[PDB]
Amino acid sequence: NADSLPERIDLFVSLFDYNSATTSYDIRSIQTDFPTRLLTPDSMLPQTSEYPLKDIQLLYKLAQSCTGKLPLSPLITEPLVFTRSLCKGSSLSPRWFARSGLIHPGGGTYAFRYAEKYPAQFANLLPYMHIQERPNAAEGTLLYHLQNMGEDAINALVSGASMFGSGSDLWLRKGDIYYLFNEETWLTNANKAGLSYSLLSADCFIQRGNICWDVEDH
Amino acid sequence: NADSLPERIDLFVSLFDYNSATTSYDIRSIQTDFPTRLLTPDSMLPQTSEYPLKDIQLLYKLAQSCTGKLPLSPLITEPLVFTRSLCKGSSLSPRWFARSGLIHPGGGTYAFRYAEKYPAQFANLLPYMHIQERPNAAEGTLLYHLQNMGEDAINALVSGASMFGSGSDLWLRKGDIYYLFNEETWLTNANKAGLSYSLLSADCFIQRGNICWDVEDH
Ligand SMILES: [Mg+2]
Ligand SMILES: [Mg+2]
Repeated sequence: NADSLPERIDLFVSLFDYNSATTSYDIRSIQTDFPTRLLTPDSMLPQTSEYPLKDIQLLYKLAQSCTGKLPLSPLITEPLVFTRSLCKGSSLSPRWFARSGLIHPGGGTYAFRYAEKYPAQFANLLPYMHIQERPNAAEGTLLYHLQNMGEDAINALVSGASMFGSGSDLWLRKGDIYYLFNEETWLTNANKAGLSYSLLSADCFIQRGNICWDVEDH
Repeated sequence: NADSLPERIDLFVSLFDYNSATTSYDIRSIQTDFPTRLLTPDSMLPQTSEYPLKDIQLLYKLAQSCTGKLPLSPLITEPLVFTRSLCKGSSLSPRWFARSGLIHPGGGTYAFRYAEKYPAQFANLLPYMHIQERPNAAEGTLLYHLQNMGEDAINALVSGASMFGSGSDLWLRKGDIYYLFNEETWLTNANKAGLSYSLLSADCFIQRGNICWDVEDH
C-alpha cells in the first residue's frame, strides 16, 4: 500500500482550510525580518570553519587586555575593527552593524556584544542580533515560533520545505506562504488521508526496529 | 556518506558492554511469562475482526440480563461458556483460564472479568490477564517495562527486532537475549559511531521536511 503514499500525501495537503489557519507568514516577510545568519544555530557557536582557532583565541585575548598581539589572516579585518572599537571606546552606529557580517568569530553577533557594553543601544541593535540572543518573544509571534524551533525545523524552514513540524504546530507551504495548524488538525487530516507520521530529528535512510538511522555530516 | 551506514550501525552495536547492562531479559523467559495475546494492545479492544459486531452485542446483552438470545456462530462457544458461568454463578478454576483463548470478545481477558466478580481469585488469575489489566508493576521489572511500551515498541519486541527504543531505554538483541541501556549510553555510542537517530511512531517510506510518512494498515 506504500505505492499510493504520494497520492495520499497530496490528499492530506488538500484537506486543510488555508483561510482558517492559526497564523500565516509570507516567506518574503520572514527573509526581510530575519537574515538566515540570525536563524541558524551554528551562528551562535565559534566560527571554527571560517577562522583558525588560534585567530579566535587571539581576538579574545585582545578584547580582554586591549593590548598586544593582533591576529594575522586578512579575514579578521572587520572583527579587528569591532574589537579595537570596544577597546578604544569609540562608538559604532546601527548602520555599521547593518553593513557588517553580523556574526562575531567567537559565536553570536557583534550587536549583542556591543549592547552588553552599551545597554542603552539595545533596542536599536536588536535587528542585528541572533534570535537566540533576543529576549523571549510574546506567544504567537513569528519570533516566538522561531526561537522555539530546533535545528531540524530551522533547516527545513530555511530550505523552503513543503511541510515541517515544530513542536505543537504543522507548517504547510502553499505558494510562497507558510500556514500553521495545530497538531490536532494535523492528525485529523492525516487520519482521513489514511496516513501515519513521525517527527524526525535527522534524515532516515535505514530503519532498525522503530529507530531511523542516519550518518551525521558535520 | 549514507553508503557506510550499515557498517557504522555494526560498529555502534559493537561498542556496548553487554555485561554492564542495566538489565537483561532472555527472550525465552519473556515468552514463558507473557503470551503474545497478553502483550498486544489489540487484545484490549473488542475483537471485531474475529466476531461479528452483532454477536459481541448479543454477548453483552446476555451478560447483563442473564437470559434471552444466545449468539449463533460456533466460534462463540467458549465465550458463551464463560458468560453462562458468570450468570449461573458456577466457578471457573484457574486451569480453565489456562486452557482458554484468554481474550474475551468484548476486549480484555476472561480472567480480569472473572476477577472483577470474584476479587478473592485475583492473584491466582493474574497470569491470564493482559499486562494493561494488571496493576502498575514495580520500577525496573519486566512487567513495568512492558506496561510502558507503546504499540510500536511492543510490535518490535514481539517480532524480535535487532534493536528498538522504548521511552528512556534502548533494547539491544544479542543472540536470544535483550540488553537494556539508558539513552545517554545510546547517544554516546551513536556519537562515536558517527550516527544520528530518531524514534519512530510508524514506518518511514517518504520524508517531507522533517516528517516521515507511512500508510496505515488497519
Ligand atoms: Mg542528514
Ligand atoms: Mg507501517
